[PDB]
Amino acid sequence: RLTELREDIDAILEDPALEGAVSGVVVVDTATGEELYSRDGGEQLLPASNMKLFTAAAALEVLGADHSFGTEVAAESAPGRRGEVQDLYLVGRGDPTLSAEDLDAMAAEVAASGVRTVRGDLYADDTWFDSERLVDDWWPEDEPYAYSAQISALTVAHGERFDTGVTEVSVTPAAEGEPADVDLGAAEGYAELDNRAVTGAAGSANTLVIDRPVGTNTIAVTGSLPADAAPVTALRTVDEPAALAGHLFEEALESNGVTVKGDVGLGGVPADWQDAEVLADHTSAELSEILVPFMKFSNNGHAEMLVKSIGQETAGAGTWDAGLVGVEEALSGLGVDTAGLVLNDGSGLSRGNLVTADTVVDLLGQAGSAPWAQTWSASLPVAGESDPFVGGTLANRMRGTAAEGVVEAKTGTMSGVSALSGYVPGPEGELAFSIVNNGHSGPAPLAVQDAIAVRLAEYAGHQAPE
Ligand SMILES: [Co+2]
Ligand SMILES: [Co+2]
Repeated sequence: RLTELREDIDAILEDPALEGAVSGVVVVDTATGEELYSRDGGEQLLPASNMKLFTAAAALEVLGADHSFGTEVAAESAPGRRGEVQDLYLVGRGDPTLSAEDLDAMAAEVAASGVRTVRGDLYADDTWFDSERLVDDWWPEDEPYAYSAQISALTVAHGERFDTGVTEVSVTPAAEGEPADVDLGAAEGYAELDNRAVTGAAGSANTLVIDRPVGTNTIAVTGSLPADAAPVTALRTVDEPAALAGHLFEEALESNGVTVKGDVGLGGVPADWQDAEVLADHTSAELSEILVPFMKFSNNGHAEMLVKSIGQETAGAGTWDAGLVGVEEALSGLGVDTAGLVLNDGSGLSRGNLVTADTVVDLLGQAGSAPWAQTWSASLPVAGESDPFVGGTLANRMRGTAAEGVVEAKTGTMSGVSALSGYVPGPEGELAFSIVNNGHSGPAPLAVQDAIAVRLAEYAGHQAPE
């Protein structure tokens, strides 16, 4: 059976879509340790979001599956009989899932604790991590997009996917000839609007563009939206996620009948403060639960927040330098051979990252007998599953194949880089595989990857659901 599986993967990898590409492909029976297939297994390749595999494992080792994150509100002393504080501080400690509703509930606590007036200023404190918002070699042109959100200790997560540091922009058509209506979402009165967008004739071509030009906090909307068109909604990032958090907290406070009389900006708790009075707090869910939106949808911001959180835990330093070493050391402590690894970030956005397919599989084996193996496993996309929180980035891949419902695997695509790595359980042993593609010249070789995963599922003794 093994001899023929090698022939089959050989033929699959002979696909025209892999022209000029290097492909690291490694397959291991995780019970025996038997290497079933290996090709360029020790070759160093960009992993794209397969890099999140290393990050997730290290966060579970360093922080633990029980770990949660806090946000709190702090005045120098409690409110008076008059119900007055001076300056107020919103303080974030790396919560990657902090919502607008979470800010409202803390605003309700500030009120219920007897504040009616903030006489001084409101500060957003994100000093728990450094203020290095983006990695060195990330591309400025990617910066308006949610996957390239700025990294902060204090960031507002949008929606049930928990997309951090962004706002939802909605563009609605009006009468033909009238400007389109732009709704900045949460960033209303925070980000600036530059609306050059017109409403086009009914049935005209849609040419609408929503940008944030580099080094500005301005949403620039150009082009035409047809009068008959459906509204356009787009997640766009903001400059200084903490400042937007501070902004939304200001409104949250005011909405809960707390008057803020001064300004909103960045600032850390003075330390001059003998014993700061905590007027509100919030605790995230635990890391094991947070791992699901993180890994299923491949959240870049979560990953980089987890790295800085690892840096804080191992070193007291919310820093890429500190957190990345912490990743490496945790993986080493896990029994992983990190020789072939180059860690430049936690998400895999960086083109400075290198893995090898042998390293990936090594980790997949080591993660399988870790105490946290089940929380880790549950976080991965499941091939062909309809439910977005189950199937994730694999929800519309491998449906009606032997892989559907069985293959748990992490994805990762950029220009010239694609990857699929994970597990294949079955009647004939549980397998770990890594498929890493670099240097191909068109569309990501996703069908080739599906083909391999599918064959392995068949080999593991599975059949397509009908
Ligand atoms: Co506003
Ligand atoms: Co099956």
